[PDB]
Amino acid sequence: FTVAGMFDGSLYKLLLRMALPMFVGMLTQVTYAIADIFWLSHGIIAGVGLVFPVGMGLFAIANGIQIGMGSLLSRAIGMQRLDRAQRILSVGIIIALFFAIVITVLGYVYAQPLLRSLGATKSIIGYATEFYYYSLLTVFSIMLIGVMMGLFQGAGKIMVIMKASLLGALVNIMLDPIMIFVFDFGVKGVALASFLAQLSMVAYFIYTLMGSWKIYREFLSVGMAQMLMQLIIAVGIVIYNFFIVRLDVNAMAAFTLTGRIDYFIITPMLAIATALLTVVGQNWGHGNVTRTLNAYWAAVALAFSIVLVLAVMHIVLAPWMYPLFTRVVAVSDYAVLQTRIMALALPFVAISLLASEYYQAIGKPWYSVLLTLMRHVFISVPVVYLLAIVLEMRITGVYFGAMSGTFVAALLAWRLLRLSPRLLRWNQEAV
Ligand SMILES: C[As](C)(=O)[O-]
Ligand SMILES: [Rb+]
Repeated sequence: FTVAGMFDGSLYKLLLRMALPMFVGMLTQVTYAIADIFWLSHGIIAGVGLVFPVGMGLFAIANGIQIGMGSLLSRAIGMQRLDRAQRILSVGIIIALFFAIVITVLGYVYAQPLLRSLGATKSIIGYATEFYYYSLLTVFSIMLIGVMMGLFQGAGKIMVIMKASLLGALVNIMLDPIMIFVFDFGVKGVALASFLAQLSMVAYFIYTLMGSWKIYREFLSVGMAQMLMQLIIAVGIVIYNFFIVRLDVNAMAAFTLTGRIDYFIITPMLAIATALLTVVGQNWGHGNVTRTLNAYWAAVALAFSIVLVLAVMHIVLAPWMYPLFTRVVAVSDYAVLQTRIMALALPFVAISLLASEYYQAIGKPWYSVLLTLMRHVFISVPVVYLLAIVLEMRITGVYFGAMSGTFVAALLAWRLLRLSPRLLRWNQEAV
């Protein structure tokens, strides 16, 4: 429960000490893909790909249940009531349950239309509906992982999260071959290997673990808000792609290359965000607002610094790096122009994003959603359209327009995160 350093400590040591394990954890996630495509090396069952979005749906939902958990529990632990804490574990678990059920039943009955609105059947569909159904079979397990994630994240115990990450990655590494060789299962077998690995995680979490519509409303609101933020971001990508492709198909190919790196650069900011959730939650609940504001700014310091270094390397790397990924030159050239133009807006994502965490931690999710909309919708769209169609810049206007929003939400976060009567009264009301 304790997490030494939380209340009286240095915030930099505290933030990093929680943020590194979580980052090792996020690193293990990759080995799934790597080991998988490694053993899949030993166009019919390729329709596994067609169902890959539904997984990304589920994880997001799972993520909601995590933050809702993490946010609530960490404040209850800060108020030293492990009373609301156990209550919270029970409610969160029940939410996880109802989500699992409504999702699997609705998913089942609407199966065929959903599957239609994804990929075409001229070859692959039976495969598609088969794997769709397996995907459905993983759902309560995923929700459970979420629950646990936010459980240990809430109480600040992140070594448990990392250690479970490692155990999972290992298990998958080992079972992949056994499934393909001992059991002759194939692609199906690498999926199953991956799922058993996740269940190994849930196992480890539970074993470790051994040793009132107001609260439903609170948990629901934070969780749903989290989900709605995921959904907003998804939309942001969608709009962007729309503009890019309708202008230049190469620009699309370019983005298709840069994306995995652009995300990777972000991820350390993500782990910082996860640590900041716990810290702000637990100090908030302890009634010290001044430290929560400091925690936010300490985080923005770390996150900005790191992401900035990485974006700069991405810039210096890109002209040499991208020409090796494709033989179409305006595709690699687009990729390079994109990176040159947009890369430095990246550290500035920390200001807005991290602020969306603060408001989640203190259970005021409206301003989280607001900041996300600021970043991805309200400014970018009219400005992109102004630069890229109206003024006659084309892909370049998209590059600039898109990042304008990032800066505006950065400014809004700067103005919001500070001692105010409203914030201080929020915390009184809370405690
Ligand atoms: C009315 As209020 C919760 O913004 O102080
Ligand atoms: Rb972006």
